Amino acid sequence: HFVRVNGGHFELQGKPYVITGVNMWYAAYLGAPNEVGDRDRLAKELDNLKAIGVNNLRVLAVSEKSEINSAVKPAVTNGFGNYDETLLQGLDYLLVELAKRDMTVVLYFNNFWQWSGGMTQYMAWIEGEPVQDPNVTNEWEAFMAKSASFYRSEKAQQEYRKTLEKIITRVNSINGKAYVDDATIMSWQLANEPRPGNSQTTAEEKQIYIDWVHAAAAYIKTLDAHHLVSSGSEGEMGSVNDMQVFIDAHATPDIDYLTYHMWIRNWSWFDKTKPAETWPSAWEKAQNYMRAHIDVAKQLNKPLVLEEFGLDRDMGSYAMDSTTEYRDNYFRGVFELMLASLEQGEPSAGYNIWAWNGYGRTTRANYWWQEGDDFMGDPPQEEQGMYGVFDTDTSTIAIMKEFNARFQP
Repeated sequence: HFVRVNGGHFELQGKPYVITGVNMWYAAYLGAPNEVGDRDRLAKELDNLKAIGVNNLRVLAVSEKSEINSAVKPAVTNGFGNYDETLLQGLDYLLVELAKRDMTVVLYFNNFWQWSGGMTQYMAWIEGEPVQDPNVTNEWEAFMAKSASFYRSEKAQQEYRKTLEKIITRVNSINGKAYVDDATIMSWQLANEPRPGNSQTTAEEKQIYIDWVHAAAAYIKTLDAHHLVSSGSEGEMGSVNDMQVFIDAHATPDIDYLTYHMWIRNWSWFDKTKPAETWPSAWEKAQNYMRAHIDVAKQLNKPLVLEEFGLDRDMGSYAMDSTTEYRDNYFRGVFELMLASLEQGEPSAGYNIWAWNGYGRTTRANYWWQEGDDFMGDPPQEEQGMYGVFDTDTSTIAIMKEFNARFQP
């Protein structure tokens, strides 16, 4: 019983399936059997998530070893081809745990950004030069150009396909299931937020990006003809603000469904220090972004998942006891509009909040993750508490539970 696509919606055993999800990048890490893992916590997190109506996690499948202090440590890939089999047993365990609970997972295999190593880490290994952490340089245009250089590197593509092959052809070491046979996996996903480059991307670079999405999705389908494939794109914003790049990249049959993300604070629509003043304008831009991507989903006749979206705590606090009124009202507005869209038969096929902190805790004064600290939905490139929902965020969890039930057929 795999998750399938039929037009603008997902089906499971021929019944509509709607994604009522969270991002939990570290869920497979939690499954590791060694000191990196926390299997007791993983079971408790999944129990709590299931109790609040979550059916789907979006999870990082692979990381690349990094020496920067904005990235997960340890890594799955300790230089090209040097995979940590003990950490892969954590993915095996996560898949067993999700199956017990009738939850699914979307697994992404790379990262535009630095927090799992990702595309810039590929390039650093190839060139024998260290990664420039954009949290240190504040040189984001240069970072995005460097990350997109990955698509043009034949060596990087060979290693990336090596990595896709290593996971897709895996046998679950616990239950013996081939990954290609495991219905717990909803989708393979090319990367987290792949973009074509920076704001100065050329027409040739846009075409390289489009061709990369097509060829990578085709390659996965050679290994696995039946799991869904998605890109992990943010949408228009992840397409150098060119909706035609989004359309062209995702028009291939091998992309089964569409993704979009929304980052109203990172995109400068919302100012976390002036929330009352900036929310009205930010909400106008968000509702327009949602309609623009629902309209593209109708044109391509594919489901659309808002698989990553979040908002700061009130006044940008990282503290657990800070209020989340702006986040909660944003989530309400998104869920109201998306539920209306689903009622009207449009390809709105659900969501994954960014992100789930659950029982994870920091005791770092500066909220900055260090190796050995609890993993949170906020990865190591962001303060622990920036975007994640803690178990104690009662107001937010009530909204999630309410709408998770309303979105279920």
